[PDB]
Amino acid sequence: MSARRTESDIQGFHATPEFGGNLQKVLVDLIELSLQGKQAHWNVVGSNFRDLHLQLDELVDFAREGSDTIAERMRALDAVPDGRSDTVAATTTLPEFPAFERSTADVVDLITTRINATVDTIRRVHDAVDAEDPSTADLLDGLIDGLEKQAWLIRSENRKV
Amino acid sequence: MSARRTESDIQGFHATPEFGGNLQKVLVDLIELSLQGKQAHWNVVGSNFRDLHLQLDELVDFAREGSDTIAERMRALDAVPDGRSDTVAATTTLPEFPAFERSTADVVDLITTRINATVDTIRRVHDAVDAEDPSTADLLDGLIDGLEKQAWLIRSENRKV
Amino acid sequence: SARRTESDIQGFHATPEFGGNLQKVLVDLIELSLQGKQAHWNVVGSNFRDLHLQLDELVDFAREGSDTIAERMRALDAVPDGRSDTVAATTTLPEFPAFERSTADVVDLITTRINATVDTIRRVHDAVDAEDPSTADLLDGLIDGLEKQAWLIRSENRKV
Amino acid sequence: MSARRTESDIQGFHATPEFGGNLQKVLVDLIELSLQGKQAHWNVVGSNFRDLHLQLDELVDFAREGSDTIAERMRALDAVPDGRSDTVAATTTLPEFPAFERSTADVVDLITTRINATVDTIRRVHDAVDAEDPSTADLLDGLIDGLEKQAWLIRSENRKV
Amino acid sequence: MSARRTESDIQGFHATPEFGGNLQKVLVDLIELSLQGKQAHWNVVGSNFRDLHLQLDELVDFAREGSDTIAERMRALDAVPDGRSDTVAATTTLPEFPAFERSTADVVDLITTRINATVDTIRRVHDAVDAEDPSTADLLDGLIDGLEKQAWLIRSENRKV
Amino acid sequence: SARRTESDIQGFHATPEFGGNLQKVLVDLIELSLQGKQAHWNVVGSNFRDLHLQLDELVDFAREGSDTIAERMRALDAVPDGRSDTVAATTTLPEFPAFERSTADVVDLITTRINATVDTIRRVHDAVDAEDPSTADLLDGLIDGLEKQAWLIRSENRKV
Amino acid sequence: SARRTESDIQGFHATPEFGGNLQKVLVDLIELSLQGKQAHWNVVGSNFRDLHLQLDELVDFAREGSDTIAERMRALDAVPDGRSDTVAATTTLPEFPAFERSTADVVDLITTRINATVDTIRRVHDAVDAEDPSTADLLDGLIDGLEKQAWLIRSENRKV
Amino acid sequence: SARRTESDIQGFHATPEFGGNLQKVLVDLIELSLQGKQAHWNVVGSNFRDLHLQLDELVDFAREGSDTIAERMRALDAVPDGRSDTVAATTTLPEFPAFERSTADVVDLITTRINATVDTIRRVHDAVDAEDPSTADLLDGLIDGLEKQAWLIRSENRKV
Amino acid sequence: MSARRTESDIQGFHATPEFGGNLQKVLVDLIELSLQGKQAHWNVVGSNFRDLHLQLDELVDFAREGSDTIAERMRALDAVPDGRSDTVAATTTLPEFPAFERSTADVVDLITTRINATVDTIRRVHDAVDAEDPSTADLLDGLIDGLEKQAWLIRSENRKV
Amino acid sequence: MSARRTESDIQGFHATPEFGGNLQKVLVDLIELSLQGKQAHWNVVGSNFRDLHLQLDELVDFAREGSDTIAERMRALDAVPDGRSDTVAATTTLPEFPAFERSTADVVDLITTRINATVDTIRRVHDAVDAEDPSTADLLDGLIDGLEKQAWLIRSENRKV
Amino acid sequence: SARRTESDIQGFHATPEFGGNLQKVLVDLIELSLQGKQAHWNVVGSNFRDLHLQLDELVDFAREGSDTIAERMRALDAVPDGRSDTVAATTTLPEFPAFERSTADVVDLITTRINATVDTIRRVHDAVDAEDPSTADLLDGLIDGLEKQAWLIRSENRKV
Amino acid sequence: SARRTESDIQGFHATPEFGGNLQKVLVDLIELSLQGKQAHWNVVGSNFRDLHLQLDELVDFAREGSDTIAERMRALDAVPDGRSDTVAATTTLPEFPAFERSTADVVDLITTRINATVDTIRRVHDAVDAEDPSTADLLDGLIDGLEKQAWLIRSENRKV
Ligand SMILES: [Cl-]
Ligand SMILES: [Cl-]
Ligand SMILES: [Cl-]
Ligand SMILES: [Cl-]
Ligand SMILES: [Fe+2]
Ligand SMILES: [Fe+2]
Ligand SMILES: [Fe+2]
Ligand SMILES: [Fe+2]
Ligand SMILES: [Fe+2]
Ligand SMILES: [Fe+2]
Ligand SMILES: [Fe+2]
Ligand SMILES: [Fe+2]
Ligand SMILES: [Fe+2]
Ligand SMILES: [Fe+2]
Ligand SMILES: [Fe+2]
Ligand SMILES: [Fe+2]
Ligand SMILES: [Mg+2]
Ligand SMILES: [Mg+2]
Ligand SMILES: [Mg+2]
Ligand SMILES: [Mg+2]
Ligand SMILES: [Mg+2]
Ligand SMILES: [Mg+2]
Ligand SMILES: [Mg+2]
Ligand SMILES: [Mg+2]
Ligand SMILES: [Mg+2]
Ligand SMILES: [Mg+2]
Ligand SMILES: [Mg+2]
Ligand SMILES: [Mg+2]
Repeated sequence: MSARRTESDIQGFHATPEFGGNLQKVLVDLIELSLQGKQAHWNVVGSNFRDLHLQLDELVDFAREGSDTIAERMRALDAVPDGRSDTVAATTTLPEFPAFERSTADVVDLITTRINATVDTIRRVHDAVDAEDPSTADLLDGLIDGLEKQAWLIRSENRKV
Repeated sequence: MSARRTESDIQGFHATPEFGGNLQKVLVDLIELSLQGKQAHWNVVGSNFRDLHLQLDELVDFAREGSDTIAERMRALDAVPDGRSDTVAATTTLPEFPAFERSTADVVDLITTRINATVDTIRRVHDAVDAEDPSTADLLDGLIDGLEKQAWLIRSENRKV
Repeated sequence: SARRTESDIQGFHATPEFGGNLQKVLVDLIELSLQGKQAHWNVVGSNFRDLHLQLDELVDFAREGSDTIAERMRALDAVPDGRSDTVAATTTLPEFPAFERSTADVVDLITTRINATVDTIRRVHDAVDAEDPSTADLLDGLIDGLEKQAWLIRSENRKV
Repeated sequence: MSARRTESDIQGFHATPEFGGNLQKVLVDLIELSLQGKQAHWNVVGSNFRDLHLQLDELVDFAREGSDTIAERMRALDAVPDGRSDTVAATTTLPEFPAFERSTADVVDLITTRINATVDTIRRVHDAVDAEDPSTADLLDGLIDGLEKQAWLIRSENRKV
Repeated sequence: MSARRTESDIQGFHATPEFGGNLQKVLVDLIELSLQGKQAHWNVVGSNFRDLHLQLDELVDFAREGSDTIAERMRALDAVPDGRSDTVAATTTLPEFPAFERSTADVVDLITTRINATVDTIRRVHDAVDAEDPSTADLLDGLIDGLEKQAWLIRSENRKV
Repeated sequence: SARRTESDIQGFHATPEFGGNLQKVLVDLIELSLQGKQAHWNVVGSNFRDLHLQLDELVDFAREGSDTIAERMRALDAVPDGRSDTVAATTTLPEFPAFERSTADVVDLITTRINATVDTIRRVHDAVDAEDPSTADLLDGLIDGLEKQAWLIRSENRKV
Repeated sequence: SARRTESDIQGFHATPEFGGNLQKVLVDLIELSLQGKQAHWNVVGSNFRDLHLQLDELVDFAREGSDTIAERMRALDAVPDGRSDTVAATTTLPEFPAFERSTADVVDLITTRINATVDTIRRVHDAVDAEDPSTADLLDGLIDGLEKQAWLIRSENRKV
Repeated sequence: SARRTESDIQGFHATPEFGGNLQKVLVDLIELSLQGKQAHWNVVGSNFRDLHLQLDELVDFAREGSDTIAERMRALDAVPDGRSDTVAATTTLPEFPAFERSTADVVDLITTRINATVDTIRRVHDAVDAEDPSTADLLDGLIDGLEKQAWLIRSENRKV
Repeated sequence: MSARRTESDIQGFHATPEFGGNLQKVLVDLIELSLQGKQAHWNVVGSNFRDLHLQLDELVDFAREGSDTIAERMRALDAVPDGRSDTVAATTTLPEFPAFERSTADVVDLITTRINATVDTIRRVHDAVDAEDPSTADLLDGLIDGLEKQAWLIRSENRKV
Repeated sequence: MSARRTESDIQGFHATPEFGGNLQKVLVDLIELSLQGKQAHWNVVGSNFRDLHLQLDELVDFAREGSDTIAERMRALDAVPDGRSDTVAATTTLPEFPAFERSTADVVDLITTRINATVDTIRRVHDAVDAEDPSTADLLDGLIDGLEKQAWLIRSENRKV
Repeated sequence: SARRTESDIQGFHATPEFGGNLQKVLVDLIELSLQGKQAHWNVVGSNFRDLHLQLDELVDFAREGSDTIAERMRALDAVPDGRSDTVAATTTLPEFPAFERSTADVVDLITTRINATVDTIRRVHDAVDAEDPSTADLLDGLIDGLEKQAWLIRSENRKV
Repeated sequence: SARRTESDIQGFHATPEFGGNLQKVLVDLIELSLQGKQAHWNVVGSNFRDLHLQLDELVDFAREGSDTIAERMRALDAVPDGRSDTVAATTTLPEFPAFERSTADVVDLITTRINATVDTIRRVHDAVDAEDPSTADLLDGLIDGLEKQAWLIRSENRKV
């Protein structure tokens, strides 16, 4: 049948190249945050090492799930993610993480900055993504929420009051 | 009480008949997708049968949770879902699923089309739902995301590259 | 060596009549599932929560049941039809009403529909048993499970 | 780096005092709903006591997770929650819950009203929150959905049909 | 079209008084077995105490699950179980368990005999139950299997070469 | 250097009076378990499901209770008797009636049964405490759990 | 037969004084929970994460505690009052400050407030024990749990 | 009063014919398990992973099956033989070939193996049922599970 | 309203030196028991090896949980535990566990005696502990119950008829 | 930059025929052990039946996990396992398990001897395997540890004083 | 007493060469993880789902591996570098292509890249072993795990 | 045909030198466990909670370690001694001090204790490896886990 469509080939929602590009921006920063998070996780030393060591893993977990979500959202919308090391290094907006052992206080500031850069990328892209596909913008909202929570849980260590 | 409201009867948000109708459209297609998913799950044969057999169940799981979510969202907003077989058959927009055993390749195309029809119903209704109640549109966004992911995981089997 | 010679050993195949009997069971289990969910959402009134929850348990059982029967058909070279049009046209269950319904009414309605489903299974049981006792064993589980659901639901309306 | 930002101090999104105030409104009503939920949970008596006793705990669970989510969302955005008893009592919009044992029927009406007041606070604040930060409005949508579901699961007990 | 039945009061399967009485016989022996299993579990002493102590609890779990199953099957089929202590003591076919402590060797023989007696009751009513209701006989088959396995696990302690 | 030089250090032995006191608790816990299941099966009427479920929770608690008490007796070298004949002959709980009973009747009956069981524990509490505080602590656990079950069950019939 | 005659056996009822004592414990446990959550969100500075997490554990315990006490009141026919107005007006705990607070300050503040809560429980303990040792046993668990939380929190600020 | 007065109540003993019938089932289940693992390791080609995984599920089912049958024999005082020499000498299943095999070949080979195993169970079913319905019920479970595995495996090669 | 106290430094319950010394006595015997339980667990041989091997690990788990509980209760009450090996060896009241392999029968008697001794220490300090702090005495009650149950589970292997 | 290799077909480690034959020897004894362990598990009777019955299943689980590990290691290294019944019977070094029921004491000695033989095969090929592939030898080390632990847990039943 | 005198006992320290060797292993494990995820998202064609899933399992293993090696470096006073620039500049793995790729191609590509990763581990193995066998034991686990992944992936493309 | 014809195949026996070497490892693992709990209870000051928690993880690892070593000794028919007197008399670990200790002091003390324990394992490693590689593999596991704990603990005091 009464209301049954009779088409044999019904196509899905396809992302525009601009939309694909916007998600690619989010993906590389998520991946760069994950790699920097692990680097910090390994090389942090000094007062309250353990809390930071542990919290940094939780951040990485969240960042990894985020990258997988974004990349697979691209696939669903017929876009093609690039999460390769050369691409991430050449295109990330995140300030470089320093080499060697870094103190807990330094790591807190460094990582907070890098989380904030990552969230800023999502925020800058948010409205263009929403205008085309609110469902994908809803995924961005989850990323913003979780990442900004991580920033709070990490930065609070250095707060002097 | 200081700031306490003094009303004994405070009423909740009620859905308009248009809104109720829009959710009913989503519900029957979700249910029809679930029934067609099981039909495909049982009758698929041929190369890569198992992967498809398994993925089709995952689709059904998602579609069933979606229908329950939508129907109960209607109840919360004082609307009345109808998920009975006669209603679903008479009102679904999904193209009919064929009888008998179907090859893996045929099932992939058939189900992808039917997922896409279901998502299209949600997409067509999305803006009217959002305008009245953003919370319900947020539920739709979850459905769009999950269903379009299922389409990608299923259709990729037939992609020639 | 007692090893067999054949390179192609075939499995048990069901008769058309056998397939037809399981199809009868299948459509009534599916119908019961859909009616179960309908009642689950639309029940209101005294002791709403208990019935709301129990009906979800009835649906779970019915859905497991339909999958089991349809896949039994597949194992025996029969082809199940669980599509909405077929279910609607061939189910023996009394139609479940639309709209909100009282707990008391939902109890009576659902009990009747569970019983109709059990009746289908019971009336194909012997013919199924005669051909394949292992399938009849599957039917026995459904009879037990559904009749238990009937008891758990109908007891709400029992007086003294 | 090639695209790497060179800033050492990148700041996060900060909530305006208006935004902070709006979340504080949601927080105190969530907390007051939790406290009233427990009061009802303990003191409800009469026909269908158990179902209500159990459902009221589920409501409290949801309300508690909601308050923690909102308060921590404030922290992330550099706002400062106040969930202390004096503040909650002096600023909640929820009508007072009565003392002593109350019948199941009375508790159903009382709690439904109080859930509805809580949701109304979220709904009244929703658009201002969305305009500043869609991610936080997405959190509100989850609260609206869950709370309105609780209202349906509780109020249906008293529905005469 | 429509194969739909038109009756509004379709009745369930009702057991005959004889059938009910046969399941009642099974029920009381299963309960008696549970009580005796617990008695032995507490009061066994001697070589290999722990194994028998533990195995006896597994017997009791099986027997308890069994009695609940049979009792509820009675209820489903409109029969009325009597599992009260006075009835169990007055009607069980199981020989009494002796008082005070018993050796491991004696407990093995005693409990094995009581399992045998319990299975014997189930086997005695099996054909009559099967004739009326194959589904209930199937439940009996499970009890027979499970109980005879317990008998083997317990009795094998005393079997020599 | 602080090590004791006995080879056979004996443990705490319960007196036979203590054993009999725990024996009183044990039979009433077992009787409650048996009556709880009878109610669980045979309850019918308004709010069946809630009572059906709550009665199983009570039985779970009472079954754990009787195991704890019997094993506490064994730990202190007393010997429990939880056999059917003994339970029926020595329990202080009023007999549970035969046949199906309404939810309202089952609420009143079971509450009385729980209260009789708690009373037995309260009656022996101080004599048990005087000999062995640790055992009285176990009794305190039972008192708390049983009285909670009494409250959760009786509330169905309370009118305000 | 040792079976009792009564059809209506009543349970233990608490005195008004007893109910009042548990109410005192209830409001301080609730206050501690709310203050615990406040501190949990608003703590900042050195070793933030450890205290953030520990304070959530303190809240969990306090919430379990309040539910346990309030439901104990219900079991014994007493009526709990856990509403925000009542809690604010009748709690003995020093007010917890608004706004962000250093880890060191939060440690001192929360320790003091845990101790005030333990003090309430300790000062009603004997009067509760004299009437109902099973309730006093519940109080013992709270004393142990909260005093353990006090140790785990305060140790952050301990010097040498 | 209804209590039996024997001290040595004997249980149900299986006849030696029954034992041998279950012995036939046992060796084919064990052979299937061994051949299932060989296929699991040595399968290669298009859709390797699915078959690799499904073959392990089949082996799981067959391993549980042989334990169930051997222990059922023991329960009825029969004595199982699942030793390698016995299995190889008395199994009715066609030998599995050596070396790596394509997924298509493995599908055909394993399906034939499953079908031969089910045939053994179907051959002895009625003689087993005549002596002990409960054991035949176990056979029904095996028939259902094995034929399902046959369907899940063979479907990879079906062309429509 | 206000019943609020106004002190900013409310002190916790401090144990007397005598009380601390009494819990220290319990602690060392619990640790000694754990060490001896492990020794027996490794070194027992003979009839019914496995049961005792397994039961001894359950004893050790209980004793370890016990020592941690007592030690931490000391800390909570401002006392300082000493669970170091030298102290445990120099101050435990438990008779030494013999070296090398011991028969199952001997291990049963040996360990039972050592549990009895451990419980005896707890019973000796019980009243003095109860007089100062009923809450700590309650923890002792749990140790008494648990340890005496272990004693029964172990010793019953050697009890005859 | 760049240390990247430029080959498009990089080969994996291939085992020599001798290496493959050595793992095949381990495989058949592990399978034979599993089959014999199950035989004993079913057919053991007498004092301490239950413990041995249970311990034998733990042996079988270990041996089964072992054979799968060795077989798959063969596959990874391009060798081809033969775990067929005829091959296992014709090539195993394990002495045959006797038929029918055996006493607990006999099963202990019999199974201990068969574990010893299985470990002996693994120890005989260990150095030759280590010389070619240390990673496979490491897998052998795990089998040696696990099997010799099982031997101790089983054999200790028969060890006296 | 056999107790040592020192108040400061130092742990095993790795040589610069040792640290360098583990760094080589680290960057290739990280590269493999990133390439694994790339393939996981971008694979299309026949048997997509199996490879999609297996590649996620390869990534899980590689990520556990890199964490293990980097933390082993930290334990031995070496300093890991897992940053994207360093990984890209110093990895020995052939570059994985951008864009969609067929299952067959992804199988070949990933197998080659797994093998390149295993080769790095194998070529530092002896030098690592000579200095610290416990670290070489960790390398053995990676060799086993990755070579198992290579088998599970490459078997899709194997003919006859 | 390949079957061995001995009836008493003996297993691998450890030499007494090997046994004593594992005995050295065992006492230091037990001492570490005991000292770990002392630190766990008595640590106070800045970052108490982290150290309190990490010290329990170390004890968990060391307790599992000593069980593994003692049971490995038993497997090879050696006989362990983990009694208090033996441990105190033969351990090589420096005595842990009495009384409360600051987190900083506890970090230094425990790290030294871990390092002394690892040193014992490293000292006996090659003699153990020469007789039985499988046991040396167990030692490798201990070395890895203990040194990781050393790194996770010491890092609290590291200044850069
Ligand atoms: Cl933590
Ligand atoms: Cl899969
Ligand atoms: Cl419920
Ligand atoms: Cl066991
Ligand atoms: Fe993924
Ligand atoms: Fe639902
Ligand atoms: Fe299925
Ligand atoms: Fe939180
Ligand atoms: Fe039940
Ligand atoms: Fe027990
Ligand atoms: Fe509660
Ligand atoms: Fe088994
Ligand atoms: Fe602890
Ligand atoms: Fe496998
Ligand atoms: Fe890590
Ligand atoms: Fe152990
Ligand atoms: Mg910390
Ligand atoms: Mg959302
Ligand atoms: Mg949104
Ligand atoms: Mg596949
Ligand atoms: Mg049957
Ligand atoms: Mg059956
Ligand atoms: Mg209810
Ligand atoms: Mg035993
Ligand atoms: Mg007490
Ligand atoms: Mg207590
Ligand atoms: Mg090694
Ligand atoms: Mg290793």
